[PDB]
Amino acid sequence: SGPVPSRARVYTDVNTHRPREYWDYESHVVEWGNQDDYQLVRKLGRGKYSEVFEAINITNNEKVVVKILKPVKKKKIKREIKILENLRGGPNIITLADIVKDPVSRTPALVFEHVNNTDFKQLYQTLTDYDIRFYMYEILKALDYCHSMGIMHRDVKPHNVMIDHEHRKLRLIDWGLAEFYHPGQEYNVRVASRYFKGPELLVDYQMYDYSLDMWSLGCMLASMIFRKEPFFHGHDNYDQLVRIAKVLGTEDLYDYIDKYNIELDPRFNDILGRHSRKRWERFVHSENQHLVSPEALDFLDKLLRYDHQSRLTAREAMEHPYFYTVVKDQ
Ligand SMILES: Cc1cnc(Cl)c2c1[nH]c1c3ccc(O)cc3ccc12
Repeated sequence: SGPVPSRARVYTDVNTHRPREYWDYESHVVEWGNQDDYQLVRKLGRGKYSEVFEAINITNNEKVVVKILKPVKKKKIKREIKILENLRGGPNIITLADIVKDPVSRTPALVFEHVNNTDFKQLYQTLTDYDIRFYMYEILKALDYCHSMGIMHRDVKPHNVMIDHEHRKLRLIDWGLAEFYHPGQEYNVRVASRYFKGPELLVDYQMYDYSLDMWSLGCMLASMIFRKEPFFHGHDNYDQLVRIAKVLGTEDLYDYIDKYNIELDPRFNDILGRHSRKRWERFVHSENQHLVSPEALDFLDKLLRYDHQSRLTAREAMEHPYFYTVVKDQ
């Protein structure tokens, strides 16, 4: 008598038709390379799950990136590895170049191709209207590819899109939260970063799919065209849904949760309020108007839907008039 089930409207059964080995990552046997090939140069960052270093492959003198892991849910290791191997060579997907055992941590270190990135806080202040469209199309190539392979990223955000602006090149990175989509499976709602979490996550609906990534992409688009970082600025996961409802309105939120027979956390009773849907022109002003067009707003509107089933798919998104002005290569 609980929630109504949901299925992806595209690529629904891709994994069910595959051999066990494609998606059964627990059974994957890791192929190890030689750690002596790599010399660490510069620490680039630390997450809760890993440390990331710039390095050099001493054999070819080529720059490289080393991610040294250590989870508590150790099955994440084989999941990330199998996903990266499955997706290797896809459009705009970061390439896993090697897997080595780190002598100090005694855990797997993932070795990736290098990308000469510019800081998004810096880059998202320079992007022209043309450049926003161009780079959005490139991200879509990556998302359609992984969705078609039966994989959802689940952590789409500006930090995970590495851009070499000089060569106009883009890579979707950090597949540590990525998962195989199986119809009917319930998933953990504690994925994605706060500002990019889809309404399905925020209302604790577990039977979600590829469409989660399209919400996240919509948040990125809104932040770029409106020059507002982040677009939905929640203090916590609960306030995050309130911020969304202040733009999309509460009546469509209740319509969404009623469709799937979901009950909001009663915590919302005294914080959600009653809000109308805003027209997107509300967010336009003299400083962002050169980035806004009727095409931009229409495309945005079709990504940022409460109902995960109603959002544009990656392939449909690439069909949108927003991308008509973009020169396609080649
Ligand atoms: C924080 C973090 C987590 N996971 C990955 Cl795969 C990466 C990451 N930073 C990077 C990178 C940073 C710079 C780069 O040129 C390439 C990268 C390639 C992959 C990852």
